[PDB]
Amino acid sequence: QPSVFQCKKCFQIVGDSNAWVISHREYLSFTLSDAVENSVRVEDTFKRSDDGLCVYSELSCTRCNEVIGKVYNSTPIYLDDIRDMYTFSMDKLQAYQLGN
Amino acid sequence: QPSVFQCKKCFQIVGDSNAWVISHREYLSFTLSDAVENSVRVEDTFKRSDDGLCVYSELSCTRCNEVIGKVYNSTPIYLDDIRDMYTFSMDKLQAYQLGN
Ligand SMILES: [Zn+2]
Ligand SMILES: [Zn+2]
Repeated sequence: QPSVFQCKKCFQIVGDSNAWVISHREYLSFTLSDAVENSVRVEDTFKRSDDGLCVYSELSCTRCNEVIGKVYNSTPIYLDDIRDMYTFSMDKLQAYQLGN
Repeated sequence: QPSVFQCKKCFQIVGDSNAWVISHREYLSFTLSDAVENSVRVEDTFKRSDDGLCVYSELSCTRCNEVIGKVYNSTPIYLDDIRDMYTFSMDKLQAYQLGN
């Protein structure tokens, strides 16, 4: 049964499992191939990762302007699958699993 | 593909399809056999239907106190399928269909 993902603050649906790619328990994050277009804004600034191998732009929630994850623009070879995809911080989102 | 239903005001998920019973095109409403536990509050007043064949109590969104529908407590025999069941007003809700 699929889950839907929401901003924790305002409760805007950012996207669902189904468009899921991969999770990183190390990073405390998960990555979707797709997101709700109006719910999410990728910011117009490139920031250094902490490591700092990667380059990303923040994605903010459209409703409450929380920084809820990252779009990774440049990556090493091993982090290619999260590149140009929607990476959400677990800390910032909640999941609703459907019934039945 | 399933949908998920939220209050229009606060974005609280009140329930998903799958727990759906029936829809009425005439009155802008639909009916679910289930709702999210603390999502919804059924009020302490018995009100007459518009006809008024039925008796209902209002259901309110827990977070924002919007009247988003009705729990029909008493019905004629043909409207038994919606009795003791969660009837949401379409006007007060919004749907999110899952992708893929
Ligand atoms: Zn938000
Ligand atoms: Zn609400």
